Amino acid sequence: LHKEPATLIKAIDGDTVKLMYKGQPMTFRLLLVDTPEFNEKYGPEASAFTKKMVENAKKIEKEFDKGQRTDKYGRGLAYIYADGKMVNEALVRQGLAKVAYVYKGNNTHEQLLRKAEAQAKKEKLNIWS
Ligand SMILES: Cc1cn([C@H]2C[C@H](OP(=O)(O)O)[C@@H](COP(=O)(O)O)O2)c(=O)[nH]c1=O
Ligand SMILES: [Ca+2]
Repeated sequence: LHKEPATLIKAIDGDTVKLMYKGQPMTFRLLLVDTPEFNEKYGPEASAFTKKMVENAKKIEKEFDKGQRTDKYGRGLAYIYADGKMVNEALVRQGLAKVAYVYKGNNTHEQLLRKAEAQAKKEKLNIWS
């Protein structure tokens, strides 16, 4: 896979952000993760983490996987990087998302994210507390 430029319109919640992609405003859903909804436990924290991570970055990039690039709701599906650091991975490592929605052919970073999740579990962080 490779990174390509992304243009942030605004953060939405733990695992969605609004990008301008080819001049279209689109919701993008982070691959391989699930954060709580905003009004569930750790939901405000996951939202705040993703929001600061993407807003405070000099640069965000996106990386499509090999399969579907949009879901059945018309959301973009990508890994998102902020100054080179994967948001999807950082959420799982901090126990603010579970690894989830793992579909064959869009699962390149599965093992990387499972490694982070196991460490968040070992440390009993957030969701795993
Ligand atoms: C992350 C992801 C979610 N989805 C779908 C699965 C769920 O559909 P169903 O709604 O039919 O249960 C939904 C979860 O999104 P959210 O976790 O954003 O609510 O989005 C995909 O189709 N592909 C994906 O890669
Ligand atoms: Ca979610």
